[PDB]
Amino acid sequence: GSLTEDGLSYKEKFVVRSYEVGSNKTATVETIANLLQEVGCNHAQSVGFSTDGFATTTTMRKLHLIWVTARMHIEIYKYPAWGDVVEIETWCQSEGRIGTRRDWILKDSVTGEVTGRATSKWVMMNQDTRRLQKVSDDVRDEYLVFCPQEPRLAFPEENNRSLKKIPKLEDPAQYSMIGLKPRRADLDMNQHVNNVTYIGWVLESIPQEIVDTHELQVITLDYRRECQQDDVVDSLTTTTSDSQFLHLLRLSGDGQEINRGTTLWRKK
Amino acid sequence: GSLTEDGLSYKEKFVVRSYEVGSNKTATVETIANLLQEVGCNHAQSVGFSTDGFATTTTMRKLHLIWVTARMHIEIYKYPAWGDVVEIETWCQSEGRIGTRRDWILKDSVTGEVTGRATSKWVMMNQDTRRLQKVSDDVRDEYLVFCPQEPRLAFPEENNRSLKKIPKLEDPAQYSMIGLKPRRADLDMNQHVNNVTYIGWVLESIPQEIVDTHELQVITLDYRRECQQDDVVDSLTTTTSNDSQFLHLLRLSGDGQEINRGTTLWRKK
Ligand SMILES: Nc1ccc2oc(=O)ccc2c1
Ligand SMILES: Nc1ccc2oc(=O)ccc2c1
Repeated sequence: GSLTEDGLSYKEKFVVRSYEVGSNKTATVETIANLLQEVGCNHAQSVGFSTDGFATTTTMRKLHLIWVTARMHIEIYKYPAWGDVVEIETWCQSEGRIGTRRDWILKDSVTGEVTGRATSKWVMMNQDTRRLQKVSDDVRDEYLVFCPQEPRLAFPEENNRSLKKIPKLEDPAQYSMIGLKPRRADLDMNQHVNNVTYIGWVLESIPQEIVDTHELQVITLDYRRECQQDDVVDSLTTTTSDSQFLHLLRLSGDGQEINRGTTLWRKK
Repeated sequence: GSLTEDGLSYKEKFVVRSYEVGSNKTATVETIANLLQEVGCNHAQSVGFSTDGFATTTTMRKLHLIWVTARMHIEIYKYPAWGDVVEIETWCQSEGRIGTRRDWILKDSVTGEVTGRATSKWVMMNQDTRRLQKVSDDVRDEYLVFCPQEPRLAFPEENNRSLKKIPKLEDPAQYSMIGLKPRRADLDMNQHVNNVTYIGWVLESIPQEIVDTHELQVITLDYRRECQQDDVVDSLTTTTSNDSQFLHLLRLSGDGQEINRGTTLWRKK
């Protein structure tokens, strides 16, 4: 991979692996989400930020501040097959005092056609107290020279799906998968649950018949609180409709919300 | 990746990814085991066998026969760090009528040093009845031209760890992790649990204090029966031992049917 000519975005190619594909012989959405994290990490490394997934500055490090994902939105038009080469381009852009955004564009390396798009919203948090805070002018000014100055959005369209508010699923859920728990493979280098694991957990409560007859086109996931290494999660889903679903992940005991989301599926 | 000059082995390089590393900033043993499967699959593709992980011939496909893993043995001297390039070489060799063997050697691409090695034993099974059978002379003769004709072993030493018999853990286990179940990410393209998931499940019952103070050097795992997509597994471990050694058992949560047994060897950091 490498920074592009202008130094304001990063590109990397990946060859889809045998164990990365699902029943359609194409990459799963969790494989795509892991590749988006990998290219984001390589971009932060190339310009001197931390490589732990938080992309912090030296000033954020003294204040014990990190960036944490608030929302992930992914739209896939075509999943790459085993052995195919996919090129992913990524960039960031600050969003005032609210937080920051990392966007991605996925292309088929042979045709050059856009096969998918993603956008993520991040907020600043103290790593110890877990308290959110608005971004200071000093921190935002430090990142400006690593981002495009004019707006550059993976989802430019008006009233597009990526910014829609997600409601809270009401009990009883139509479908559920209970007692989900992370294993060591679900943890990152800092022993926290990888953000992609929550996408897997949301998808566990979609009935197998939908997975067998449809393809996932869009997923929007809000992150509210972490699942700790010793927590247990219930995944709930209700049809709201293409087939569309509303999702909720909550801690198995007390029912504390950890994530909410929506998915849109196209019949094969 | 590519077949080597003589066409009897396959090599492929991999750059270690951010999400593939553990608490030491080096690749986990499950990441290494997934790379071993990937290079095995690319080798089978390059010479015309199936690419579903079973590496079958046309004759095997007619008889509804597949190769299934009976044992996996991995020894790691150094785990590659994030961003490092590791080169893996793999080859197969038939083992008479018993089954076949796939071996691997892992090297650091910059130094050329051997950083690990692995060997796996496979048996032939009818896909539908799940009945094992000996390998016919016709099938073994079909694979001979794709293997070295003189012995080539990743573990040549006498009485080496890779061929040792593993005993059955007796209750009560010293440690356990109960109620493990696969999710869709644990399944392969044919909706079966990926062999690497069982390595993860064995390791779940090792106490966190061992993982925090030791490095896994050797793992030997026997595969007896599959975990189905709707099954639930219990992982049991007992210390048998500077090095720490453990005996492992995976069994179905309800009736206690054995699915795997294994041993691990760990060295203090
Ligand atoms: N606001 C902001 C935050 C994190 C960033 O990390 C990068 O790797 C490049 C740009 C960037 C911008
Ligand atoms: N006996 C045996 C079985 C499977 C094999 O698959 C390969 O990809 C190359 C050689 C080989 C040999």
